[PDB]
Amino acid sequence: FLGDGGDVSFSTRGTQNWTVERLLQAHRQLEERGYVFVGYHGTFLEAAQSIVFGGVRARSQDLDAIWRGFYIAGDPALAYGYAQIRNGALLRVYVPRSSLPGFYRTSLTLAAPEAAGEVERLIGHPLPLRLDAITGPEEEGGRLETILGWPLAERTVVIPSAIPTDPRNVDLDPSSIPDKEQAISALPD
Amino acid sequence: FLGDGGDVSFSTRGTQNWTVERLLQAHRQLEERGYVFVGYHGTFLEAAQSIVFGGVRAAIWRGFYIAGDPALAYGYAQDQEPDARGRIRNGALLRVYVPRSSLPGFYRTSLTLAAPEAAGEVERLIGHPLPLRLDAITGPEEEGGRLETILGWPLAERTVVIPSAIPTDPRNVGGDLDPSSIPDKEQAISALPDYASQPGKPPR
Amino acid sequence: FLGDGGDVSFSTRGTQNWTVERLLQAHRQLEERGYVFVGYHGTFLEAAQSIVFGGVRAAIWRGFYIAGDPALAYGYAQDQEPDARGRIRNGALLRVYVPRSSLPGFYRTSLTLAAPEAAGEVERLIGHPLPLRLDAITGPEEEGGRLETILGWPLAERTVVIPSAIPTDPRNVGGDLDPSSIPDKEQAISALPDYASQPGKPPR
Amino acid sequence: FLGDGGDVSFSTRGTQNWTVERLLQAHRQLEERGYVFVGYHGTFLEAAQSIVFGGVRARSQDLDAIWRGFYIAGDPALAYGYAQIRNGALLRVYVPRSSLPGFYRTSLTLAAPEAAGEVERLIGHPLPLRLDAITGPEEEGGRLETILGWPLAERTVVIPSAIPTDPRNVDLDPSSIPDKEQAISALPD
Ligand SMILES: Nc1ncnc2c1ncn2[C@@H]1O[C@H](COP(=O)(O)O)[C@@H](O)[C@H]1O
Ligand SMILES: Nc1ncnc2c1ncn2[C@@H]1O[C@H](COP(=O)(O)O)[C@@H](O)[C@H]1O
Ligand SMILES: NC(=O)c1cccnc1
Ligand SMILES: NC(=O)c1cccnc1
Ligand SMILES: NC(=O)c1cccnc1
Ligand SMILES: NC(=O)c1cccnc1
Repeated sequence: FLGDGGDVSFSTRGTQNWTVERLLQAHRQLEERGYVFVGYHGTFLEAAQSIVFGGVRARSQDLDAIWRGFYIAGDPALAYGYAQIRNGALLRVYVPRSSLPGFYRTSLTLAAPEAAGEVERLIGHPLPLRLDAITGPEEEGGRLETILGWPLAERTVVIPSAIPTDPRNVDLDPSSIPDKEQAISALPD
Repeated sequence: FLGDGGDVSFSTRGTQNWTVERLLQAHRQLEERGYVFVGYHGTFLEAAQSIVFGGVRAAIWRGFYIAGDPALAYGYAQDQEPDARGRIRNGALLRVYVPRSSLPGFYRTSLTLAAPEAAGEVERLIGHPLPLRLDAITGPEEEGGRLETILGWPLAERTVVIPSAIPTDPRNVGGDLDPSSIPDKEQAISALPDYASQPGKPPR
Repeated sequence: FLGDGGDVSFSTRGTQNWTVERLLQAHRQLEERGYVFVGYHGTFLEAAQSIVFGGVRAAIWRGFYIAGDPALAYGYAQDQEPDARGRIRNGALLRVYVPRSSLPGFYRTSLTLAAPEAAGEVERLIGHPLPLRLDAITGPEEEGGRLETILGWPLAERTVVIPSAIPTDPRNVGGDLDPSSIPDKEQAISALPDYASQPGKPPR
Repeated sequence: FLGDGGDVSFSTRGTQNWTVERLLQAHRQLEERGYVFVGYHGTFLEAAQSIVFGGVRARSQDLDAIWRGFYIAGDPALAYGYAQIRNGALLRVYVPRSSLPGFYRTSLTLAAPEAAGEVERLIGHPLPLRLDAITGPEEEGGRLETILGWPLAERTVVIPSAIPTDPRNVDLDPSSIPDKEQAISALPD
């Protein structure tokens, strides 16, 4: 999914060997196989390492936590809110375009007790999310953050973003987001 | 993924807590969410148990093999060697599901994937050098005539596999599949998609 | 052969007086008498009408072609040339039945019947030089990957063919088969027999 | 179905190029394809010609005659009762071994009004016979003659018998029936 070229490597120095060029190619390949970008996921260096080269996996703990899921965000401004004291990495998250019917939206804010009831009505099954995703407001850096049920989360293809992080700003600077990626990043649900 | 109730388990006598009625529910639920069935996969009890509750985790031809015809998958639904305890007992058939959106990367050839020219023919449809990525290729099995499908590992690790309601016979390990032993309701829900035999033309 | 009631007829809009319910009855009746389903056959309205009410009447490869996968037979369920009146309109799919006792003469190869070595390979299973007599051979279609079956004329003229409940689309002549358009109840009754891939060993 | 060798030809002189040898081979082939011998059918020369080289076909007339069928008989003694004034031929009739479940037997004699009701009970549908066959007594040269519904009749494979006919005896002489064929000719139903 990386395309070709060198070895993508996360560093505080910056994601090694990753160009918006590479981005456009690996995005086009995914689009040709039915995948659609649903937002960003900001995390720290070795966690980025794991996800990209190992895949999104759940944690054999807390199996029944009601709001368990993999969080992402439409605007990297919000995603950017996540990274290590010492500098993280931003990733773009893809799902097959077919699962989009299972993405719901609510105005209540997620992971709060009064949203549980409403969210189960949308999802049509008691939580936690299974192959669903739910978006509701409650970001800060912007409203709107999305939770992916882990079964969906683990079947997404994840790749580095071209938006970089700064060891001085640990919010997000507009000027740093490549305009080519600005284009790639429109949203479905 | 597996519906309403009891905890499913793989036994030489049958899959515990699975019934066709439960399969119908599981299937509807997966369809309701964008999944389409593309075949059966046959294995031994242990591989079955973990794939179903651990998922499909992973050479030019490296991939995961499935089969649209349960009869072909049923030939692998057994221990092929005595195991730890010296047994060779039946296995189970699993049903494999992938997103409907992925269907454009499923091709079909009349070459046996062994045929000298298979590779370039497969790369020609796939559109990139081998291994299969989020692709799949269905062709006849050499020496048999039946069609076997190989999913590329990237695609395979992203499937949803649930148990089949078709039982393997323990009083007949190695046996052929009695067609009458397939539940009509399972037969009814197992049509397959039309794979492309010509290369991938770019989406809209 | 075709069940209870009305007189069946082939129309561009559909087969008149055929319903899945009627197909279930016809099928049960044929099964009750030793017939087993081995495939679909697609043609134009006129050939359809007469085969169904006149029977299958008749080179190394001379035979009657059928297909287990309705999608493949559906590609021939149309006029391939304008006809007398300059039309090219849809056709019909028929379901072909043969006696269960004849199944021992049904073989399977991974060679395309076109392949240079197909002939001897086919004669090797069949057990006599070509043409197929009361035999049949199923192999991949060249250029496609799907399996096509050829019954030998002697066998073919002794089949029982009834209408399928799968409609061909008149607003889409040449179209591919929407899988959803197959009645589940027809899908449910269309499993196929296991053909031999090894030569005929003599009966008891 | 003739095997190989020359050209089988019916003649008052006798069936040209047909040996019990040929018979055994063409019988073994049929047996290897699931066919089973159900009796004989005696008819005249050009009718034998038609059936063997053209196939058993019905006649587009009398479509609803209640007792319509193709008659055969277990013993050629009875079948022998049929041939032209001027000399016929005997044929052996084969059906797939799977249709045998649809062969019924009654004690009443067929093609008589009191058998209609009973026969429909056996056959399980109003006459005429469809893919059924019904055997009942009423031969003379022996009892027992069998009627084949035409749909079954037309899907039988028919071949010459080795028992010949005599232009002096137009009954059947025991001595004339080859003992090899005597063996081939056991009966199912
Ligand atoms: N391989 C992984 N798959 C998914 N999330 C992971 C993984 N490795 C690191 N992470 C991070 O772990 C958090 C997810 O774990 P959980 O605490 O169960 O939500 C997020 O911060 C992820 O960025
Ligand atoms: N090709 C034919 N198929 C069946 N029976 C025929 C045929 N040609 C001659 N026959 C004779 O015709 C009688 C059958 O015709 P039907 O009068 O309708 O019973 C029998 O004597 C048959 O021997
Ligand atoms: N960890 C993240 O990137 C994230 C993004 C949005 C909402 N919650 C968490
Ligand atoms: N294990 C299987 O079901 C199988 C099917 C087709 C080819 N190879 C293996
Ligand atoms: N007419 C048909 O259905 C057909 C099927 C397979 C091969 N050739 C023709
Ligand atoms: N025509 C015949 O050979 C025949 C044989 C037995 C009973 N009725 C007719």
